[PDB]
This record gives sequence, structure tokens and C-alpha cells, in this order.
Amino acid sequence: MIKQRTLKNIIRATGVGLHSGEKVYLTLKPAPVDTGIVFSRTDLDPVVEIPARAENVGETTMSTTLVKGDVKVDTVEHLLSAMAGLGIDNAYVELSASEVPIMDGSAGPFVFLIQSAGLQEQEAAKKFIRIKREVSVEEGDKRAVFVPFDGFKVSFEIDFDHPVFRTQQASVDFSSTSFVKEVSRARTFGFMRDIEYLRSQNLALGGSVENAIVVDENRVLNEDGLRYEDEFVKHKILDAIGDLYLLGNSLIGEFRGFKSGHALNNQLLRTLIADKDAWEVVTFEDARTAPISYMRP
Ligand SMILES: Cc1cc(C#Cc2ccc(CN3CCOCC3)cc2)ccc1C(=O)NC[C@H]1C[C@@H](NC(=O)[C@@H]2C[C@H](F)CN2)CN1C(=O)C1CC1
Ligand SMILES: [Zn+2]
Repeated sequence: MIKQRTLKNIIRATGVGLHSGEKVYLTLKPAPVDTGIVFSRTDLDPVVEIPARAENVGETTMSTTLVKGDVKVDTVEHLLSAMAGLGIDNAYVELSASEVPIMDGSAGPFVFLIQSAGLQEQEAAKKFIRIKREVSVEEGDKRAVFVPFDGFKVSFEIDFDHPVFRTQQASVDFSSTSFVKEVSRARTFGFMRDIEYLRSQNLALGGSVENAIVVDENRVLNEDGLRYEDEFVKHKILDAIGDLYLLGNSLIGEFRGFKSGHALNNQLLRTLIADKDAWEVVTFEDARTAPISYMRP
């Protein structure tokens, strides 16, 4: 059967919050069967734990935030993206501050740290949300859709009226294309005028060319350029994969975004969860006949 997984070993990492500019210590801990992903603010007494679930999403403007009372965890989507892509079911994520560290702007450092520690298969069936009906949400020119699909896949389109925008569409079937190789290294990005404005509103305090593609009116200012010709849309897919993991189970289906972001992705999640006719929970007694597959642990 397809079994739940956690970490084989605890993983420690250090970085800065994109928005806060704060130094943060991250610890990823193994977790029991059916824990899910749970963020832990260990700088607080008592410790505040927020399950990484749709119902615990806050503001959503700058990034994906988990909230419980007046406590938040900012910018969860790249780490959730990394765990989603390695099929981690159960893990405690401990943080010494309000924000997940941005690392290089991509999921790559998180996927490396996780795969170094290795995965542990657990004696319990992995549960899948299978998309049964199309579920779409729109607002203005943005749209986000679930479509039934015997596998897992993400299609995304963006349309910046900007000299840098290279391919603005991409589609990845993750049963036949490597999340690790093709998506995980895709870095977040910021336009210079936006960055200047957010800096002035005491936002983007951790930002640098070390953790973001910085774009002026014409070009990438990052000296060493891009990791993929289509890095911007690839990063949009990475963000979506992170947000999709707030469903609390792995997806069998296809996601399609058209200029979508954290707010519309969240509306899609709530709309899916609410329309119980559109999805079922499945398990797989036989991996060999399953529509999705996983790397050896
Ligand atoms: C990445 C970033 C970086 C900086 C920054 C910065 C910065 C600040 C200062 C410097 C220069 N300094 C650094 C210190 O040394 C001196 C020079 C460089 C960069 C400031 C803002 C952002 C930003 O929010 N970009 C949003 C981008 C990325 C994407 N979304 C994501 O990826 C989601 C959200 C979050 F982003 C992580 N997941 C969708 N998207 C957009 O559609 C934008 C057009 C709206
Ligand atoms: Zn991102």
C-alpha cells in the first residue's frame, strides 16, 4: 500500500524572513501518523502550534500566513511546496520567529535538507483527495481551477506587460517530470518599483539578490541571471503546490492558474472542501496500479 511518510531524522536550518528581515532558526521534526504538517512558534511561552490547513490561513496579501489568535507564521508556501513535492505527510516545523526563512527564494534548500535526513515510511495508508468534478473560481481576470486527472499536475499562466516576459505558461505532470529538477530551484521575484515601495512600508526587509530575482524596467539585475528560461511561471507553480498542501491530504487531479495568487488559490481550496460532490478521499492498497507514485524514501 502507499504509506504515510515523515522525516527519518530532525533537520536544522537558519535564514532570514523575506518580510520581517529577522534571523530565524528552523527545525523540521518527524511526526506520528495522521499529524499532518504543524508549524510551531517555539519563541513563545507557551509554544503555539498551527496546523498547515486551509481553515488556519490569514491575510494572504504578501504570502501564505497561518494564524491562531494574534499569533502568525508568515511565508509557509515554499517549505510546504518542498514537503508536498517529496510526499511528506507528517512533520513538526519549529520556528524561532514569526516567518519561515526565505533561503535562496526557492524550495531547493528545503528539498535538499529533507532528502539528506531521508524519509521514514509509517504503518498507515496515505490518504489522497481525488478531484471528481471540475471546481473553478474567478475574480476579475484571475482564475484557478481543479480538473479531474489520473495523476498530479499543475498548469500556470502569468501575463506581465514587461520586457522580461520569456515563457509565461508552463504545465508539469509530476508523475513523469521531476518536481526536484524542474520546479524546486525556481526562485521568487520582485520588480524594483514594488520593492522600493514595500521597503518604505517596512516590508521586504530580508529581501536580496541572494533570495530573489530582482527585475527593473528591462532585465534581471541578479548577476548570474535565471535558473530556468521560464523561472517566473515555474515559481508560480511552486507557490501553488505549497498552497495545495493546505488541503491536508495529497491531491489526485490537475490545478490550472491564470494570473492566480495566494488569495484566489485559498478561495479554490475552500470551494473544493465545501463541494463534497467534487472530491473523495482514496487510499491505495497497491502502489503498482496507483495514478501517482513516490521516490524511494
Ligand atoms: C519575492 C519578493 C522579493 C522582494 C524583495 C526584495 C529585495 C529588497 C532589497 C534588495 C536590494 N538590497 C538587498 C540588501 O542589500 C542591499 C540591496 C533586493 C531585493 C520584494 C517582494 C517580493 C514579492 O512579494 N514578490 C511577489 C512576486 C513573486 C510571486 N510570489 C511569491 O513568490 C510568493 C510571495 C512571496 F514572495 C513568496 N511566495 C508572485 N509575485 C508577484 O506577482 C509580484 C508582482 C506582484
Ligand atoms: Zn513564492
